[PDB]
Parts: sequence; C-alpha cells; structure tokens
Amino acid sequence: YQLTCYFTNWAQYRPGLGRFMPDDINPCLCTHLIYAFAGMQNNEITTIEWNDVTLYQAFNGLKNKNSQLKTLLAIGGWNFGTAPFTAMVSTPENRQTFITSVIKFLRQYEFDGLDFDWEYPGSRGSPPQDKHLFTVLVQEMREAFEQEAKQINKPRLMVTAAVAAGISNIQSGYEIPQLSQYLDYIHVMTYDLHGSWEGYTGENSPLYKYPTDTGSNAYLNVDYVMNYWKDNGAPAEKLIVGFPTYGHNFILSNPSNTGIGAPTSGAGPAGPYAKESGIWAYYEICTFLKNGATQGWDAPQEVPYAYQGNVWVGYDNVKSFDIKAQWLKHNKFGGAMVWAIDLDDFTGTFCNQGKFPLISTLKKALGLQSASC
Ligand SMILES: Nc1nnc(N2CCN(CCOc3ccc(Br)cc3)CC2)[nH]1
Repeated sequence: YQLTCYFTNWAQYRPGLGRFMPDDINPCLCTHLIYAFAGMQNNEITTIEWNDVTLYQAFNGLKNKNSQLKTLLAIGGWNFGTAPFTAMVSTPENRQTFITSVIKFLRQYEFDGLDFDWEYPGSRGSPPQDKHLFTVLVQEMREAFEQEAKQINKPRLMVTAAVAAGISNIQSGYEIPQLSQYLDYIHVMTYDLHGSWEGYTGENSPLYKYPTDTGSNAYLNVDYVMNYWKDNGAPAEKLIVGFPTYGHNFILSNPSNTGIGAPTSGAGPAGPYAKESGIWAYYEICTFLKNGATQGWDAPQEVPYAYQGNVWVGYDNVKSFDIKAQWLKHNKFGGAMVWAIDLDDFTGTFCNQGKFPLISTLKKALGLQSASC
C-alpha cells in the first residue's frame, strides 16, 4: 500500500503549537508527500507563498533521510476554483505552455511529480467541455513526462489527481476509464461528506451508511464512493482512499438531541489554532475531549463523535482510522492519503498518544511500519 500525506504551505502561519513547517514532517512516516499548493499565472505553474522555494528545498530535502520517499507538487485546491484550469485547458497552446512549465518546475525544485487538485472539472463554474478536456490535459501531461524521461534519461515524473467524492460531481467531472489509464494514482476525496450546510449532524468521513440514509444520502460514505470509482473504471490498485485528520462541527438546535441526523442551526466554532469556521483539526478535537466533551461512537459508520453544550463534532480517531485501514486492505485498494499531516497531533501534546497518532495508525495498519529509511 501507499501512504500519501498532504502538507499545506499555509500551516506555517498558525499560532504557537499550530505552526507546521516541512522540517516538522517525520521522513519515515509516509511513502509519498504532497506539497499543497502551487498556483498558476499566464498558464504556467507558480509558487503562491513568499517562502515556497525555501520550503520546497526543506520538503524535498526529506528524501535525504528516507531514500524511498517520493514527493509531488499539488496545483490548485478548493479556493483556487476552476477559472485558471478552464482557461488553461481551453486551447492546446495553453496546455503545452502549462505542461512545459510543469516539467521545468518539478525538475528544478526536485519534485517527483504533479498532483492535480482541480476542484472540479464540470462544476463550480467549470463548463461541461472540461470533463473531456481534463482527460486530454492528463493524457498530454503523461505523454510529455514519458517523452522528457527519454530526453534526460531518468525515470519519468509522476502524474496524480485528487478527485471528487460527490456522485453528481463525479458524473459531471470525469471520464473515469480514459482518465484512469493515464494517472499513476487517484486520490479520492472521501471526506466532507456531511456538514452544517445540511441542517443536521452528520459524519465527516463515515465508512458506511447510517441506517436512516436513503436515496441520494445512501451514497455519502467511503465504501460507496470508493466502489463507485472502481465500478466505473478506475483500477483498484490506483485508487487511494482519503483520510481526514480533522472533523466538522455544528451548532445543535437542541442540546438534548445529539445523535446522527439531529437538527443543527449552523456551523460550529472555529478552533483556536486552525481558526476554521465549522472545522477542528484533530489536535483541536483532542482539547475538546480532554476537557470533558461527551464521546459517542457511531457504530453503523465506524466513526466517533463528541458533543458538549450546543457543540457537536463528527471526526476520526485512532479507532476509526484503524477500522478503515483494515477495510481498505480487505478491498485491496492502492492505499491511503491524508488531509493533512499538519492537522494530525504532530507535537503529541494534544492527544497524548504519541506524535502523529492518526498517520502512525495507518502506517502500522498498512504494514508499512518496517519500511526502509
Ligand atoms: N486531496 C485534496 N485536495 N483537496 C482536498 N480538500 C481537503 C479538505 N477541504 C475541505 C475542508 O478543508 C479543511 C479546511 C481547514 C481545516 Br482545519 C481542515 C479541513 C476541501 C479540499 N483534499
């Protein structure tokens, strides 16, 4: 199995114990590390933070401590939106401009490949033609990488992509069989499956359906989503299951109603480190737990939840990560990816379960513990 871990270049700005830099990464923890994010200017890949070049050096420098480690640069992400991708794929000139810049950029800064985080072709403003044009872009990139490898006589750069978990988004976004052919790995974003937008409590990344989930709600679980990708053309071995080291929180409409599907009246409070409306990093959740929040277990879906006063959080812990890792093995998927390494309890001080307790759980469960360094 692979264990692919996203690092975020804005984690550096979190106060005190929240600050996470590339040198905070244990080089022996994951098999692949992904740097989020690069941007785009005039159809060319660019840095986004002032210190990205220095951070690229530290990040890829981790490969000096673990010879097996591969690194990829992620372009795009949620806030990036679709507009620069749409314009870039709109013409073969723009795609070649982009592809050329990517080869040069990855080789210069010592990345082993590119992760596409276009969220998403065919939605969030992206027109219907982008579904096919994404396939075309990925084909042309994979073919350019193959070409370059011949020119410079080295193994080719990798191409991977983060892909939607929502069924409508998948249908409007991807030519699964054709696309799957050209990608090295498919990082399926099996999280944010529920949230306060829905008006009821729900889990972030439930493994299975809750009994009351019917109709389109029956699709909002890891198992359904991973099998949808496989059934519609992605080889199990290229499929990588998304694991979140965070949870969504909610304001309960009634503090006495705390089960799955209890009414909610909005997004729960930002945490004191990540400062994210309606979302707590795992280490932030550990504070909540440590200070007396009531813990629940959602047995049907194999995930924890917790509540206190009017606040309810659906999340993942060591138990739920282990359960999902065993499931992944039973289904023989390619491995796991983690959003994000900087949201795990990297200091060990919040949850008191050792450093990187969630990601270490996956490393152990996936038989990677004896991996080389
Ligand atoms: N592979 C990949 N590419 N893009 C993603 N996702 C990550 C999650 N994201 C919504 C929640 O994002 C936050 C935000 C803040 C905090 Br704290 C925790 C999570 C959407 C984009 N995954």
